[PDB]
Amino acid sequence: RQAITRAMADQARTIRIPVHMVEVINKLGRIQRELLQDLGREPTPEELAKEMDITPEKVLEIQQYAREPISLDQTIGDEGDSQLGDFIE
DNA sequence: CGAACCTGGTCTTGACTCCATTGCCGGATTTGTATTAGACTGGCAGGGTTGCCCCGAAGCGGGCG
Repeated sequence: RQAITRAMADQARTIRIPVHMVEVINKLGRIQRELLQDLGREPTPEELAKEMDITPEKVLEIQQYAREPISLDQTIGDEGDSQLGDFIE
């Protein structure tokens, strides 16, 4: 389980993210899931920073780092002839 | 016509001074590797549609008897 989790931390993302940032991102996701099931709504980021013993700007930095990239090979418009990369100035 | 002066770039020197360039050192943070001893031991997209090409039974006609 150690080697499988380490390989999932290494190779499962497009841009590479180190192990401790992956750990705190998964911690943030688990705590947000628990607070969503408990409170019933989406938690405030200051409440998340209160829960995770860190600062809300660090919470915002982690939420910025967690954003996976989107692909350029889908169809934006109704017709499939228009790919996504043909509307980027 | 001769002397004194004003002001033109022209150029040196002495002093100031100011800010980049390393450089060291101490600490903070950031990333990478090793380690956790009860037992645990073979999964899941997925099919459906359309069209065309390649091999097998089968008449079957010609060689065979």
